[PDB]
Amino acid sequence: GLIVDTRDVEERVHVMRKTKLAPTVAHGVFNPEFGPAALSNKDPRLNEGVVLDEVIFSKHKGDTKMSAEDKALFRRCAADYASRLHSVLGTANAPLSIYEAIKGVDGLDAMEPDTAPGLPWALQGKRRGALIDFENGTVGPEVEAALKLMEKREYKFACQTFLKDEIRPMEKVRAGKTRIVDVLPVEHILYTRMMIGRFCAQMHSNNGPQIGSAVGCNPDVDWQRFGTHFAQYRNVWDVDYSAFDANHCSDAMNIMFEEVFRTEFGFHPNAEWILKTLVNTEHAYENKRITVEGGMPSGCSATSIINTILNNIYVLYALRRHYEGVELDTYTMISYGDDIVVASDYDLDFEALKPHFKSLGQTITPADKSDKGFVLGHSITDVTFLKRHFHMDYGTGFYKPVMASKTLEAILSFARRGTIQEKLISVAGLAVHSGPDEYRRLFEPFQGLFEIPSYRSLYLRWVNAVCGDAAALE
RNA sequence: UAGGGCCC
RNA sequence: GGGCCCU
Ligand SMILES: [Mg+2]
Ligand SMILES: [Mg+2]
Repeated sequence: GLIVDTRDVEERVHVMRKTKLAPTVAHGVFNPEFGPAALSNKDPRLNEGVVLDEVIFSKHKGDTKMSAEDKALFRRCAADYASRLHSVLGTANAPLSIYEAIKGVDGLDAMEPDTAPGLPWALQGKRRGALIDFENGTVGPEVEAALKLMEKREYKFACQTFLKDEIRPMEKVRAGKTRIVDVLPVEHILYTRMMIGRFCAQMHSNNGPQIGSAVGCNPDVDWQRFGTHFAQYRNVWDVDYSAFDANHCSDAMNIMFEEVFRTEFGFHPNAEWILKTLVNTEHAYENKRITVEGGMPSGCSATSIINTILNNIYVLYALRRHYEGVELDTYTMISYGDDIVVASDYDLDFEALKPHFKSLGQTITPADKSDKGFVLGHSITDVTFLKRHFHMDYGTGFYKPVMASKTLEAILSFARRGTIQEKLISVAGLAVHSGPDEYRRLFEPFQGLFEIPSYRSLYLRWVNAVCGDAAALE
């Protein structure tokens, strides 16, 4: 986005800590080019002359403005995709009750009872459950009143900046490229869910290339679906954006919201409005108050869905900006926020597309930094999506989500106190797909100290999940 | 942490 | 209710 204002007000928003990630036994063994992100402005691992408070915000390099001509075309693209999207999902997009928004519905998990409540509740030591009853699905009086200012379109808010405590490439750690989470007030999340949760539920249940969205998918079983679909195209592209979330422009965002969440689609008129409040935002970080224009806040409700929608619209726009007679079926794609696979039988030229994406403030590069620029003839077994490759299972014939061994090693090398056992079992479900030897190796440093699920048991679990029938009558 | 999915 | 992984 564009930082239009940075100012000091006395009331310190308290965030920075030490990391909670301690190394495991495997760190000594794997020695990964990874480590926890810097959370302190004087972290010794930081390069000489780096300011964390700086780099943290260096993603806001502006809010690209679009011409009337470009705006109109983007609007047609957003209108065209909305049209495909709602034809598939239906138009059952009515608001959710307070209850529904809280407890979830068929396809949408419950709100999280004990995560960050946002501002100003954080500055009063109140916790989310002080404000909302998650057993019963009702709101306390401080939220009810806020709702009321939202039904009235007068509600105002600030985003709370948290540093993300997570593992990173060493290069990026040493650079101060710690990511930030933009925590919104829990009433804003609740109301957005009231406004677009039913839609979101429908998105999750219909995930797939037809709607170009993978939000709600489960890689273990969905890899077979996705694999077979993309297998049948002459060309497949793995496309990388740079700072996708932050570089959404005001115009793109506003127009998308106007085209996709129309009342004629069954949405409450305040769906558009609640969404639009994400365009111009105040961010609280320590003593600082950063006024930003443009960008998606990470960690507002529906953040991944909105990103997925924009991602679909950008591909359509970029191609139409270049070629003629380009329709929704000239290509196919699936997206999860910024992450995307695109495919087409047409010999599209993504190299030529750079400047068209550029018009929305977006910079596309090919996933393989290698040999410079987009090429033709790649297949699905060449690309990555959600940090997984599409490999063929030797024994069922189905595609399986395979994570790179360095990634797995990085992941196994660190954990939070008292969680190794749990984490091990989880990551095991991730590792099974790498095959029995590689599974044995990754887990070797844990032999004797923790319980390691057998390869066989996790393989059999996976088979039953991906096709109950190939368990049964094999 | 918005969320998705999984593990217990 | 706790945890993990991905976006
Ligand atoms: Mg990168
Ligand atoms: Mg990718």
